[PDB]
Amino acid sequence: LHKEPATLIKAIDGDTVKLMYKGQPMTFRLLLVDTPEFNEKYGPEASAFTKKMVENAKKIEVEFDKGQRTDKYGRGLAYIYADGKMVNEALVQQGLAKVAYVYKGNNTHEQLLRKAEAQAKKEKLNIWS
Ligand SMILES: Cc1cn([C@H]2C[C@H](OP(=O)(O)O)[C@@H](COP(=O)(O)O)O2)c(=O)[nH]c1=O
Ligand SMILES: [Ca+2]
Repeated sequence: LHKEPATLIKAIDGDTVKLMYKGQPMTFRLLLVDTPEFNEKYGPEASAFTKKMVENAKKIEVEFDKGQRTDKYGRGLAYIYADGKMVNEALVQQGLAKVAYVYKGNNTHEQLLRKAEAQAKKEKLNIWS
C-alpha cells in the first residue's frame, strides 16, 4: 500500500471527511472502523476528534487498500493520515470508534486496528466505559 496526497475540504463526522484527491472533491469513509452518528452517544466527541486531527494537520494523505476504492454511495474508502498518523487507528485507540466493516480484500490494517481496540477496551475508554 502507498500514501497519496490530498487536502482537507471539510470535516464531516467521526468517520467521513471531504477531501480533494487528484484535484476532485470526494467524500471519504474511513476503512475498518465505525464511529457513532453525531446524534448518538460519543458521536459529538468522535466528530470533534476527527475534525481537530484533520484541521490541524499540515499534511493529509490517502491510502487505498487492495479492493474497492469507492463504496456504493460514491464515498472513497481509504486509510487517512494526518501528519503521518492514521486517523482510523487514532480513533480506535481513543475508544471513539470500533473495528467494523471488515470486508475481504480491503482489510490490510485489520490486525493493527484490533490491537488498538484491545488496548482501548482494557483502558475502558469512551465507548468501552
Ligand atoms: C466502511 C464501509 C462501509 N460501507 C457501507 C456498508 C454500509 O451499508 P448500509 O448503509 O447499507 O448500512 C454503510 C455503513 O457506512 P456508515 O457507517 O457511514 O453508515 O456503508 C461499505 O460498503 N464499505 C466499507 O468499507
Ligand atoms: Ca458511522
